[PDB]
Amino acid sequence: ELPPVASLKGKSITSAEQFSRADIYALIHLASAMQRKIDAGEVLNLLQGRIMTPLFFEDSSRTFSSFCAAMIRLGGSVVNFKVEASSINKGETLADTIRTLDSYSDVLVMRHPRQDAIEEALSVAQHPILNAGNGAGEHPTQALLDTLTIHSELGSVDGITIALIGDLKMGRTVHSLLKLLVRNFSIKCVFLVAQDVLEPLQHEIATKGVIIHRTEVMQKSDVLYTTRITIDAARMRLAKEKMIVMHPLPRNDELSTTVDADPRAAYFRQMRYGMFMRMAILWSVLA
Amino acid sequence: PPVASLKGKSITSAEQFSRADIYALIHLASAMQRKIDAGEVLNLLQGRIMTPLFFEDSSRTFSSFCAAMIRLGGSVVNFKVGETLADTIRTLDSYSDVLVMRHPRQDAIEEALSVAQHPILNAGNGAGEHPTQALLDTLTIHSELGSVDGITIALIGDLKMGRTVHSLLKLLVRNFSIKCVFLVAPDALQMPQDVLEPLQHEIATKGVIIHRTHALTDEVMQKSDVLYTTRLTIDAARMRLAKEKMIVMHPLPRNDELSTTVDADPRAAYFRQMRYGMFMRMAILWSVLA
Amino acid sequence: ELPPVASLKGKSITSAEQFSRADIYALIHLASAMQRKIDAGEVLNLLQGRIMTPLFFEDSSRTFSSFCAAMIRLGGSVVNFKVEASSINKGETLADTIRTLDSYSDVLVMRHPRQDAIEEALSVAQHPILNAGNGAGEHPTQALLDTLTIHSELGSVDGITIALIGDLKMGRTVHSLLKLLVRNFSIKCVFLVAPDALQMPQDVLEPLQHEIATKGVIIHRTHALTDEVMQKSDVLYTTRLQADITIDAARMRLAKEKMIVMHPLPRNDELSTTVDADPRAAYFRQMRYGMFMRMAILWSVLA
Repeated sequence: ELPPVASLKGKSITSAEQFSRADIYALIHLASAMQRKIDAGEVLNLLQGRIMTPLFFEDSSRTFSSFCAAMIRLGGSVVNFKVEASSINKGETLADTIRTLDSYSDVLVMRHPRQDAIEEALSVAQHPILNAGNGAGEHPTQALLDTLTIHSELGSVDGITIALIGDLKMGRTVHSLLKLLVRNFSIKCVFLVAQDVLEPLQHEIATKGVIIHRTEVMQKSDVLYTTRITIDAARMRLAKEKMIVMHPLPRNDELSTTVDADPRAAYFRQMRYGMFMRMAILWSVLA
Repeated sequence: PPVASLKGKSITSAEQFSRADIYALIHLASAMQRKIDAGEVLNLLQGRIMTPLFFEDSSRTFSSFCAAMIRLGGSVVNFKVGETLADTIRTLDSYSDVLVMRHPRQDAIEEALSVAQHPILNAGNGAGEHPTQALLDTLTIHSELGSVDGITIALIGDLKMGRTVHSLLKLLVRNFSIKCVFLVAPDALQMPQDVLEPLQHEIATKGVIIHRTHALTDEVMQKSDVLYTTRLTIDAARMRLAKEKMIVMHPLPRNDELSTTVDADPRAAYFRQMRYGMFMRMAILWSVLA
Repeated sequence: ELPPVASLKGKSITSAEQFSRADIYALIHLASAMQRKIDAGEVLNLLQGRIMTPLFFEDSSRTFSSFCAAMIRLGGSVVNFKVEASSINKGETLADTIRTLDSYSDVLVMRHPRQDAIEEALSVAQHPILNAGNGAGEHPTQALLDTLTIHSELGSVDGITIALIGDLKMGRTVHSLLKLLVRNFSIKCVFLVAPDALQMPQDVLEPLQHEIATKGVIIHRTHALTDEVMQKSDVLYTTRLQADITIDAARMRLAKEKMIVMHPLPRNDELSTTVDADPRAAYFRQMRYGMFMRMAILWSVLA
């Protein structure tokens, strides 16, 4: 019914590159099985007596709350550790902070801007660590929920035309999304609406025959993915019938509130797919 | 049994409740009290999530709502408060079963309602209302005094900005036959007209007596079944004027207006009032999410 | 199983002085039994429906988190009151705050930088309060879990030689630990390692004087970690400044084979990371013992 993904058991998750196609599909179907059960109004006790602790050294609305609700809806609990009210103010090191939370918890959810910080944490923690985002563009559960969103709303990820839109120079998190999409699925076409990112993919781009075009988008795209070239109701008049608009959030003026009523606006539903994908992930790690 | 009338509703105003609704809530609160005090566990809302969305500070309101959800077997996702209020609401709405919102602007409850898919419980909208505070106040009166109709109540303090007294006056005038209401306040902090005017017809019809005073007269002390003071003096000296069968209430927090000298008086119901509050909110939350 | 320690039923915990040796061993053994159950994977429901509210007016990592984790693993719940986001900002007194959380809660866990704030709290609270640290006064539950650590790691507390190291003046953990050990056990020798400015206060040492004399406990002050201290001590218990008293790998060459290094934590440079791979390094394991001791305590208070 809710079979854990075996390959993730006990694994720390820090990068989307750690997943095969087969993991990605298994997580998608597990998250869908989670949605069915939860929207039926039924309880899960799968992680009763298990603790997640968040270590957020940066702010998060979405990701922090999503992670907590996921754990709770699996029947688990959350220790509300706050970095700003911690013994870090008395000089405690990052390594000592990890060992501390590791003495009480079953899983840690870490958000820290620096990649070598999550790495130092991995070298001292006995329990799994899940990366909730860093400045290197590693946000693996965002990449997976985005992919679940496309799959669920359109029926499939293979075959799609997708526009990536916004800060695609310094937006390291979408560079990861592209890589997951390109390595695991058969994308028809990418638009980059605005070197080191596309080069590692050139092979699969050629092998799989993925058409690329930097910048017409409105008419051809199955997915308009934007980040904080404005999308509004007027521009949506040119979009196709079966398509979606996505945004990891938060947004500024690049995505008008005039889109919010459009049934193709998928960026609020996107957050709820996030809860279910994170349920799929937590259960799989801790089963 | 959950109060059916509240099922899946948001709670924004004292005005939405019938007399039957209130008593149903009360009888439900009192059953919950008895089971909690007998050590009975209630697993009524397992796997439901409340998110408190507090843009102003709170000790009671925040904590009672969290405590009430927990005592119903429910859970709480804490959320620390650049992005719009509507976008924030949708975010919390994407994982919660119920939102508890307190916000300094009066009309923000209404804006949140306009984008929220799940029920929102108004926990203070500016100078407007505090609905669940009025329900728990009335539960306090019923439990401590044994009846609500026929009481003489003094509402003391800042009646102008006090959301609690706005809601409490509204709840008692519409659904009960109170005998007398003292409004005890200096002219500039008196109960506004936008609260009193709409109640005029009910006051007239039920023969409610309304007296305004600028200070806590001996008459007020000597005739009230309930002294409900609010923040911006009652002390043990003044409590010597109180009747034997009566209570002192205050929604809290207090400063000087309610002295610590009163605290040990059997009639000081304002601490028990917080606990009635927890049981009332259990009744509310269960009713909404049944 | 896991019968509660009856003597703690309904009791606030303010001081290491309030316990008997029987209470101490019962708590230690209960915590060990909790550890076996949790590590076997059992899901406890002993405190289903019960609430702890943390009330921390100072920073914390271990004490806050272990108490929350202890309550959870007992099947209990936590209300996350934040002092910074509270009605204390609108004029509310400590006493009214206590009465507020007391109206909803089964147990309060209180840390406050004022030494007598805990007495004020107890004066108005109907429900139990556990002292998680009162200024430079005490940290009673730390002393309990430290003693569980010693017992579990060494197998005995009577007859040990223990060095208390660092800032003994302001160190609330060593205040509680010294009182707990001296009153209830037959300690052979206590080394008090600290420069004169930071030595163990007389308001701790003087009350224990009779007991030390009757039990023949040897008390020896030093300024540094001398060869003697290193060679004789079964426990090295070191603290942070709230002197050559630093423990590192090279200093550990003088340590005996059967001994442990402890630190209540957080640490600064007084306890080098070069010690961390040493099997005698017990200060991480000490945190996990702390969670199990707080489970023993919370259960015994609330059963």
